[PDB]
Amino acid sequence: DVSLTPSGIKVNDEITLLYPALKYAEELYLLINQNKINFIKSMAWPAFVNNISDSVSFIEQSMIDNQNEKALILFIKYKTKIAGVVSFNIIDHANKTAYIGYWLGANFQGKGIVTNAINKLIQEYGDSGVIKRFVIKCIVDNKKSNATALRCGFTLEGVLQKAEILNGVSYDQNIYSKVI
Ligand SMILES: CC(=O)SCCNC(=O)CCNC(=O)[C@H](O)C(C)(C)COP(=O)(O)OP(=O)(O)OC[C@H]1O[C@@H](n2cnc3c(N)ncnc32)[C@H](O)[C@@H]1OP(=O)(O)O
Repeated sequence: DVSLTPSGIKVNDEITLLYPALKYAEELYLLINQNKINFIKSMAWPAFVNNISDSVSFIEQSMIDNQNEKALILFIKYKTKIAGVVSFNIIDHANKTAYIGYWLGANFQGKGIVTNAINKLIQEYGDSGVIKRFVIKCIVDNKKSNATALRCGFTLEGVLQKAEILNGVSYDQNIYSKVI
């Protein structure tokens, strides 16, 4: 499979999913900083990114988790730029289940980048038999995240009551799955 390269997974001509490396720390930090105000509306971590060392710490932990298959953290490269992150935030090996996460900088939204990334990951991990069940959990009111889940052919399984906390407030989640 020529799309599986040493630097990452080649989705298409424009998109590569990069394996984390410390060299990406600065660009990733600047991307987060540029998107901090908008990101806080949907995710819990951005309020806690204040300096480049927070980016370094994230990369260090991601590399540890990738090494030990606790997670699969990938940096989305669109053309020449890091666009965001797509991940298996949790890999449950015993149950062959992966829980998916994603985010994109504002300047990279509306381009099908995450949908293309997710389709590629499900091909590579699903059709190979490594993962049988893929899961997306997202807050009910998150319009774009719900749209992405459906765009990727996931099926709504239920509503998880008060399951995700942002700023001390618990919100309901939709849980979606794609089963191989
Ligand atoms: C599971 C979780 O992680 S929940 C948390 C999700 N993250 C966040 O909420 C963080 C803040 N938000 C974001 O980062 C983004 O809004 C995301 C990642 C949720 C969605 O970004 P999108 O760019 O909409 O992702 P996606 O890859 O599905 O692209 C679809 C959009 O691109 C357009 N598009 C353009 N080209 C294509 C293409 N080739 N293929 C598919 N769609 C395309 C679609 O029309 C659609 O645009 P629309 O929203 O105007 O209808």
